[PDB]
Amino acid sequence: LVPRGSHMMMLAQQWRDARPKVAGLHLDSGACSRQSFAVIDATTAHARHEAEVGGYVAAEAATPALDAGRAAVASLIGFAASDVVYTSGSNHAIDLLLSSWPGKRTLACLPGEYGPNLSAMAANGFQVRALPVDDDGRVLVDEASHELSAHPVALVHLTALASHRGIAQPAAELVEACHNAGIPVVIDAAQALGHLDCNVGADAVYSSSRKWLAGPRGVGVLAVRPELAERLQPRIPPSDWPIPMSVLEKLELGEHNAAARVGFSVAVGEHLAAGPTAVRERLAEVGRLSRQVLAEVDGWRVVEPVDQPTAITTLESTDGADPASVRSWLIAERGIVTTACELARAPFEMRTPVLRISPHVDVTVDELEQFAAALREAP
Amino acid sequence: RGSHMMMLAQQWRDARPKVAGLHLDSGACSRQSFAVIDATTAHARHEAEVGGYVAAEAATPALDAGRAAVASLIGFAASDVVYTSGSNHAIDLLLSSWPGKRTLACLPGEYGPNLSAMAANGFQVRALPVDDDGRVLVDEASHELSAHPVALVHLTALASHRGIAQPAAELVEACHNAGIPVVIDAAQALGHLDCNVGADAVYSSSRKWLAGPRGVGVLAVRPELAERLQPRIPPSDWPIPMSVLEKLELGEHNAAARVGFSVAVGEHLAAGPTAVRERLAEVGRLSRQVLAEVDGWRVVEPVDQPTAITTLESTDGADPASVRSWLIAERGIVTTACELARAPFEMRTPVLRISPHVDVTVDELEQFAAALREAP
Ligand SMILES: *Cc1c(COP(=O)(O)O)cnc(C)c1O
Ligand SMILES: *Cc1c(COP(=O)(O)O)cnc(C)c1O
Repeated sequence: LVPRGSHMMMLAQQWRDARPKVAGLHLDSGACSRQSFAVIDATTAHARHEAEVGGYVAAEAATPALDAGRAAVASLIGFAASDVVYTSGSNHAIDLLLSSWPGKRTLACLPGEYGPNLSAMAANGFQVRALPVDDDGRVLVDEASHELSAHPVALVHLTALASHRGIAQPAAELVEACHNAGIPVVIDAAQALGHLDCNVGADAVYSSSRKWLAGPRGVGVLAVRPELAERLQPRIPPSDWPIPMSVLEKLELGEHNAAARVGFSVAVGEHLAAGPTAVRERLAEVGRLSRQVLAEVDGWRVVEPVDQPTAITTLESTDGADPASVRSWLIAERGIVTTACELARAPFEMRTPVLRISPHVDVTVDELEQFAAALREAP
Repeated sequence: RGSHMMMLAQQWRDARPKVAGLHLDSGACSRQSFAVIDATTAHARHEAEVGGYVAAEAATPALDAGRAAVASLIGFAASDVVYTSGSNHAIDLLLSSWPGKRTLACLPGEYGPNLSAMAANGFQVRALPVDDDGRVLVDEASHELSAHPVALVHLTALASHRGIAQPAAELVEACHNAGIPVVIDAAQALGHLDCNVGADAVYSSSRKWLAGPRGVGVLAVRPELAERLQPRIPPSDWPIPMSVLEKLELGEHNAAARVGFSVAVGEHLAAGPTAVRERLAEVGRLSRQVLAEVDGWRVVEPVDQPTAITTLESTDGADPASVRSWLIAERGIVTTACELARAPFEMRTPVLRISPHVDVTVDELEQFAAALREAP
């Protein structure tokens, strides 16, 4: 632990200048990032085009953008474009899948599982088991492998990057371990897509638009491999469906903001254009730099090991400060945007709430130091 | 008569982008005004300036104003109103939440996907008595409901497939007498019929007569009913302290599109709801008149229906879907082809639907008439 300086990458700056100017300081891209000028205009145009030719004729004519969106998502998760369906977001995604799941509804997940995920699982009548993990919450693959062969489950659900902690989970090696026990794997990549290599052999993946891909709100994607999609049994319409259509078509049924979906196609486009590997290398670096700067703040400890290939850093208060009030103070008084993660976010891992830092590629050591600074004079 | 000069229609046309050709499809997706589009773009910009959720917090006055405009149109309270992805999301939220015996009466012309959601939620469905136009007979229904009660009545006050205006008010007071609550599907009716009729729950879609952004709906539930409801998610035996209506409104959504919608309802109250309805009723009359005389097509709706939905049944076996494509590709005229799946227990034969807003002229209706006769 001899501190290392920031790599200079023109990517940081290109990204800052393709997006509206921040009013204060935004360290919250793990909750809602920032839409590029291009993503904002593309959304606005679809809405204008709806007024000039009609909503549904506009939507039919947007099919090339929407399909490019599915193909971009597909290229990142190593699926096909036609395995990929649109969604309101990741919780819409997990519900559509678990609500559709045929036969014995039993699953194993991390104890650090997202609280609204556990909520969906139980609401769809799943039995949920914890997988073995280390002191950080990172799955033990050897043991998880032994556990799954002896005591199988109908599906393992893996959140490859938790909303509440910047540990990158060994997604790929867990997936072969599960396939080695004949068990499918669903990945919650709400935080992982556009941040971690999500090309790991998974049977289903879902993510949200508004996070690291910097898409509009109200959009997610759900990808299912065709072996698994055909076995699925959607809730709407009912199985006796006079209307005939595939599973993915049923799962994609419903009114949605189509402008936001073309918005989202542009934003995935921008991530491919920037280079997925370069953007991931830089986010790993943002995490490191973030943990270097915050290593010595009195009243706060850094939770993540320093070199986790992630941009998510979490601070547990060492004198029982309430992250929520520190967050409200940092906004009202310093224009700095963070997230306070309550216990409810991962009720089977978190003993104490945490303040979360999730900057995108455009953050500077200067700005991290300014956050460090503001965090010290908090009342 | 019909040469009414109405300034509302002209302001409404000029408040909005220029339609390429002719748009007679406001029952499927209307046209957002420059203000609604601007308000949506501005919320997305603000998210980028101050962060998504701090922007959503700042937007509360506009969001609540939206709930409160909706409340004034249906005679509910703002705090009874909850946002939704649209109307099918609404009905699913309400029926999946329904406690005790799941039994229900509705019209034989019920929305296909409404019946889909009813069946998916383990409801038994009985048909309500109706005349030849599929219009509920309220007295019959009263007797019917006394003799065989039902947990709730689901009235679609205006159908997607036909411009009949259902006697919502009188039906509500009859169901209420039999002690049975009434849910109204008002996706077509909100901004169109008077929807202040004492219903127990009402829902609607942003993109139709209110000309709001797509991806938004409203679901209003009276407090007496709301607190008896048992949402699917989170499960009823969980320890997060939220009200039922907070549970039904949980979830990733396009917040920009909701402030857009609040501007759209705003523009409807500003224009004067009564004046906008009297004018939609007029547009229906002119439509059914100008189209009374068209080889290959009979007008389905009595001329006097207070509605801008007129539907056309082909007399010589044309497929409305192809006529709609032809009309778009070859005349730039937008319409909707209603298939049987839209009302599977009322429709024997599919129909072509026009749903023009307040801004259509006798001229444009004659052009549509003309284009319809030279249709290969
Ligand atoms: C944000 C998030 C979700 C939920 O995404 P929505 O789009 O809000 O439904 C699920 N899992 C993780 C890890 C998240 O960060
Ligand atoms: C369009 C429509 C619906 C469903 O609206 P969505 O917003 O697409 O869910 C329901 N009822 C009627 C009468 C409709 O016209």
